[PDB]
Amino acid sequence: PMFIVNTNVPRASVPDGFLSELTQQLAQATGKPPQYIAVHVVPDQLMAFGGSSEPCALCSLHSIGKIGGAQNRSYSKLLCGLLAERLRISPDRVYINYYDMNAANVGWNNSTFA
Amino acid sequence: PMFIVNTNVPRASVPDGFLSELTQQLAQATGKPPQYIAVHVVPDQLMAFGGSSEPCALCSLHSIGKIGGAQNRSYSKLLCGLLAERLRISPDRVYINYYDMNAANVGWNNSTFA
Amino acid sequence: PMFIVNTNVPRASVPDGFLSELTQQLAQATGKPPQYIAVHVVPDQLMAFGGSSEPCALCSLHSIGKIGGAQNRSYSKLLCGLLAERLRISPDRVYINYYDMNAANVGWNNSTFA
Repeated sequence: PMFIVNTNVPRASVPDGFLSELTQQLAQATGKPPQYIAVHVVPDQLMAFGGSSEPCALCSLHSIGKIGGAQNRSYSKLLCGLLAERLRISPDRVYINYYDMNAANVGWNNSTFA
Repeated sequence: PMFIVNTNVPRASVPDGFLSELTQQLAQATGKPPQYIAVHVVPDQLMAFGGSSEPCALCSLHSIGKIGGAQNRSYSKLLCGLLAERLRISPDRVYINYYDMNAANVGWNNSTFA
Repeated sequence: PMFIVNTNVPRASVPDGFLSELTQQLAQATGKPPQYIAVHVVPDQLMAFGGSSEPCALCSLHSIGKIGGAQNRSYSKLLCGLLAERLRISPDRVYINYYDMNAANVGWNNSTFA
């Protein structure tokens, strides 16, 4: 699975080890080995939520399987909690797009996961 | 709805109030409450369109519904117009990917829209 | 077709002519004219793959058609080949999400490709 976070929160406001924490937390949440987890944090972004420039975040979680109604509700609770605690972003100013990818549409190591 | 614009146009060329204008126009165009509109602009990017480094833009518009043949054409007319007028980018050097998201695949406020 | 690569490799490590090479190779690979190919490279990113901060890349290839099991495997060999040779990124530290887009869902030149 791969998780990306785009936020207007300053770089200096991103705690050391945040990437490591995301990796471990996602490994547990998805049940996938951490070796397969990819995390990407993009701070200092020019963005707005509801017209406001208050702290916010636009995220995405791509996974081959492990995506569904209940699971996504669970991932959101987890991720919003992490963003609220580590970056001080209000959960109601966070959007997380979930993508259930087909193995044939994910390239890796010169081939695909098909 | 969430709109993202990646462009090689410099930061200084993005006019004040641009994010604000995008939010309103999208609110109007989508028929969605302004408070739920998210906008993200990423200037100074290393990109090419048709092999050329002249001003260009790669964008995305995600929305739960309100995505379709006629609606997308209307959004494109609107958004290319804004990019041409505000960022001086030719409409024929702009790509906009539209995504009709399922409510269950959009996280927000510790849960999802399902 | 549009290709985006996000990587923690530094900007100085991206060789001159990289965007042009991607443009040409993707035109050759997809069979589409180079005039339609868009490429975007984002270096110096804050990311981890498998819990490690060694060179890695998170990419996406969007295309109207020309996406499939065998074609995607071919694109992955080509793109990982380029990332390894030009950016010194190990193929097993690269993810490429492939998206087969409907023409009606791709905006360009004030309208869509429908």
